[PDB]
Amino acid sequence: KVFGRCELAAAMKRHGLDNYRGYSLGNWVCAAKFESNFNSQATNRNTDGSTDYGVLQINSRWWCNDGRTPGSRNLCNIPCSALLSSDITATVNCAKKIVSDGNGMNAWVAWRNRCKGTDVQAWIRGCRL
Repeated sequence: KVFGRCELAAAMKRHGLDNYRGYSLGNWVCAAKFESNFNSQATNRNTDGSTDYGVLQINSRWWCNDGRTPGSRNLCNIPCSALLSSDITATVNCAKKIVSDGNGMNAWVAWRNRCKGTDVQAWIRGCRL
């Protein structure tokens, strides 16, 4: 599913992500834009052989099981394919865990490089929330 900016904003809000761990909605939406272009079906393999899945590109090395990442941890207890669904629930639940992890949203390299320190509020502007 390729989400609309405001559509995703609203779903993420409904799923309790706004201000989750201090990160306003705009951050979440900004990261999803740059991680996957709002496409829930997005996948990207990495050099270590792991793969990133979904709108927030959660990694198969620690977070989800994909059957082909040796030494995977499956911290979120789910198969990676669950992260590609049009329903953002599994993505949201897993993201909550990751962000609570210690480095916050720095966990997401596009966030750190492209969102952090910017006027992220631009990302939910005009939306009806």
